[PDB]
Amino acid sequence: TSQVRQNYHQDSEAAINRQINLELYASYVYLSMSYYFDRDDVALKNFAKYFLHQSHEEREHAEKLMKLQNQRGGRIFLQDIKKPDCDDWESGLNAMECALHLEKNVNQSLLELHKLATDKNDPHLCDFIETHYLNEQVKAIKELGDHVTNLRKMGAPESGLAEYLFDKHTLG
Amino acid sequence: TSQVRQNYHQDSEAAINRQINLELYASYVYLSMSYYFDRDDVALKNFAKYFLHQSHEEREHAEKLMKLQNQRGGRIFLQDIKKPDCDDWESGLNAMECALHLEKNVNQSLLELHKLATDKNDPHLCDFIETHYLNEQVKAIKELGDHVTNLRKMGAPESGLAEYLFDKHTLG
Amino acid sequence: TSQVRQNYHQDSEAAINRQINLELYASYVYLSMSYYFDRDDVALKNFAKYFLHQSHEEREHAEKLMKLQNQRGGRIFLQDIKKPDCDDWESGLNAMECALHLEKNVNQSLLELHKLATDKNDPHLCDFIETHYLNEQVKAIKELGDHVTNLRKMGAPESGLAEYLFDKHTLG
Amino acid sequence: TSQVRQNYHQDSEAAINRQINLELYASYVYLSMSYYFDRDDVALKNFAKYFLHQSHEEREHAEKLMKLQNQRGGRIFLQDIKKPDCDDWESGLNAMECALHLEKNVNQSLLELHKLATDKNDPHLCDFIETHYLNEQVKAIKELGDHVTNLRKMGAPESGLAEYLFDKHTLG
Amino acid sequence: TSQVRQNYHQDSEAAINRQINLELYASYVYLSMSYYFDRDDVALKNFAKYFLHQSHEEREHAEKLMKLQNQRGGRIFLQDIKKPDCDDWESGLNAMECALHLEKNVNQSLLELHKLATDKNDPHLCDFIETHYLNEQVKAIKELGDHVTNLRKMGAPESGLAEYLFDKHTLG
Amino acid sequence: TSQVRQNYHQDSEAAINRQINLELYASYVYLSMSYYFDRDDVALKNFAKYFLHQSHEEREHAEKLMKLQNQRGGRIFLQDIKKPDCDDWESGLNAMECALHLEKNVNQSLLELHKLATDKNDPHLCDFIETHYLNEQVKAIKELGDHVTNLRKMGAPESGLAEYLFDKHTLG
Repeated sequence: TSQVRQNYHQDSEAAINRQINLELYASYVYLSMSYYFDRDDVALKNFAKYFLHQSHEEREHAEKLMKLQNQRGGRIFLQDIKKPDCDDWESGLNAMECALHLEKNVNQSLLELHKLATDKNDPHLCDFIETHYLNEQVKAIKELGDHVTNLRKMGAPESGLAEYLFDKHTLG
Repeated sequence: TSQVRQNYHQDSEAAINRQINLELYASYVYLSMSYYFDRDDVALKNFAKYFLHQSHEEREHAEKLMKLQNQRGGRIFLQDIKKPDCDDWESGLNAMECALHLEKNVNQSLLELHKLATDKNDPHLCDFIETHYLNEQVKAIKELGDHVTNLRKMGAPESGLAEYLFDKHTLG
Repeated sequence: TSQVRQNYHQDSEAAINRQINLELYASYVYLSMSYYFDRDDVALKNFAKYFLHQSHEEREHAEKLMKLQNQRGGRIFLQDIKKPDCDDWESGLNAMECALHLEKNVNQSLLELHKLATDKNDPHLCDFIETHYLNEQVKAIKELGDHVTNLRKMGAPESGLAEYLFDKHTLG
Repeated sequence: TSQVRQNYHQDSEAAINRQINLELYASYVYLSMSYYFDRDDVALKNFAKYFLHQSHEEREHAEKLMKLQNQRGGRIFLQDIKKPDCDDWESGLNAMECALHLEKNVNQSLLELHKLATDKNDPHLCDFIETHYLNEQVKAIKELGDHVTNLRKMGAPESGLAEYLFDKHTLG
Repeated sequence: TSQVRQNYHQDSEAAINRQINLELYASYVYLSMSYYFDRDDVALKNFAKYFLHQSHEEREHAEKLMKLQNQRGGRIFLQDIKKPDCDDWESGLNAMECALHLEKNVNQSLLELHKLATDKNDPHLCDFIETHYLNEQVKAIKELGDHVTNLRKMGAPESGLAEYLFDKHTLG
Repeated sequence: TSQVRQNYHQDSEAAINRQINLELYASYVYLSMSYYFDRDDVALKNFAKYFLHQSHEEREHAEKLMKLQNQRGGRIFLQDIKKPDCDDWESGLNAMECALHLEKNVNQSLLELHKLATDKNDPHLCDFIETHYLNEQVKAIKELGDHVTNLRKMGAPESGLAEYLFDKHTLG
């Protein structure tokens, strides 16, 4: 019934609201990770800075989908942001692996959303997803895979020197 | 028979020529609207400035399509630019509503053009439409819907104060 | 019935509307010419730039007459902009000759308009036509005649080298 | 068992975690409000900007309490962020009144937290709450009360002109 | 088996490796052309500069596809770069025509690659091809067609003055 | 039969063409190495940057010999650029050792070329090889030997920390 709505299916609107909830959840997971590494018994400041920056980026992604929802005449329906799976992320390597798993989950959701927008013949939504989300997801997954590989090769879970030097040289 | 033509169907060429005429028509409609608000008995200078700017933008859109037609080896066939439906646009609110209706007409034509380019397997034409036209149309429709909503809430057709203050504060 | 209208005859108003239509037609003809020289099988970029600049100038001329029509309390009545006579302008020399013919048509219409404004004793309209249109028309006709002479002396229709070097040295 | 923990009671730690959840909830409520006013049928851009700025401020407040929790050797335990009470905030005045109610809820929670820290003889926590939260809350409550008063005096729920001019002059 | 691979079919990976080989081949063809025009018995310095610039561009295109292959978790498999078809390119016009034929070959390969990525439902690969390759190919084909048209109209193969002046004025 | 050719034997011309092919091959080997270290399961960015820089340098060396071939009136005859020996370079140390072996191969070819130019009494070709290639080769071999020594002393193939810190401190 919106005066600006055109070629915007209800299923696309619902999937955009689900993706908003997902992006907000990812922001909250990265916030949890960031303040894990700020703990006195962990104390990796550049890990904390990295994951805080990621949480702010995911908040920006969610706000951009909300802006899209209003642009197409859809209506934003927000849900509870579930707490993350862990309070103790146990190491820098484990947190990078969980971040990698999370970003691949987000990517898969975006590919489902693009498939839906293609099936409903919504070229503006397809192009929005392609230009603003898919390449950013691919780049994030590649960066996290690079970090996981470098931590593993340096012997990260056993050797705290590996996590320390990675914090200094890569994330610093 | 053009030496540069590749993967460019005749139906796509004809639809691009129709879209060129459509964009030129929209430019002429906005020119009419702009000099309606320049009338002494109407006298809304920022409405006039807004619609003149829109007229020039639509001319740029048409020239971009013509450029595309030459880039793909198609041949531009121009038609008469029909005169707009009204000479008297009757109010700022009415003109914004007519502009909204016009932009949704333009958007529907572009979505038909994208569906045609998808059916003819022309990825360059699809990406051209997505990157240069679709988002711009969505943004224009959202802006015009915002203006119509603000004018209606201010009591625009009865109260000339509403049109005056909208001219000053939003369009100024 | 306009509160601003003074010494402005109805025949002058109708002739101004006809001149607006004619300036818009000239702008559309120059747009056609400009994208003719942008074609891959023609490819004279500075001819295209020259005629695009002329189309924008003619649009400015039309908008200035519309501004005059509102200044004097007349009412703008727009008509269809007819398509130009040709889609294929066949050469740079032929397009310059057609442009020359067009500008002399525009000039003759303006001289008819000045004769009408003189007969109706409208000194403001006479001075408007003299200051903004007549000297610009004679300068345009002189420039186009210069271009036609230079192309003909260079052997333009047979020798493509003439059109090429004119594109580079005069229009570039 | 933290090596940094000194004079930091478990009840204070639990109340800090509750306050973190409450600040995150407030950020999510303001995000909801901000994109309500971004809707095409509402379209108050400066209301949207104001509430988005408030959401970012509440996120900063939550991150500062998380930083405090790590500074004192407490452990952050995050909970679900509940969805806000409304999706449709119905007007600028209603949203300001709900924001006022929310900020007074946040202030009451902070006063309970200060009473707890006073009863547990934790001067650092008391001073943290006083310097970073209490003045900011009373300034926020005073500003929102000012906005509510100005909207009501302008006749906000009936007259959309009041909301429009408040959006322009106070929030703009 | 790559930790970053998601929605990336093996056939897409193989087609990306074929496209890498083809871009490297095109770079080598343009290198051959560039040093043809550097010969003492040909001596067209701006033709040489133009084709050397094209060879460096094609090298950049190949490196960007290799980057893409690593980003998606595919594995680069390089092949022999075949020698170009000619050592003697015989004229500036013939070299421009061969360059045009080459770019249309590259464009057809990219359209096959986009059709494959569309059939395998890989939106990131489709968007990568659209944003980085298709419009660049269309622009290159249009530019080369323009050059071929201008050389032919100037009488290029018989008249060396045509090639000389084109070298100076268009490519210089 | 070239008007420029003087004191330039056919055997020297053939050996210059062989050296061009060898420099292009070396550029392609370094390109392969560079995008090996860009892989997600390798992820040594400064190794990738180093070998990409080397590939561009070898391309410059090849273009300089092509320029020499045209300067002396010889004629460039290009051959296929063979694919490198490996797709998987297995470690930073192994890639540095292969690069060292490659540069010593290139150096031996250049010494054969200088011996040929000395035997044919071509002082310009001898001086060209001495000034532009021989000192650059011995500097490259010395640098690669330094890198291999430093990697071996740090325990490179077993310890990934060695490769990581070398990537950061020496190549970064």
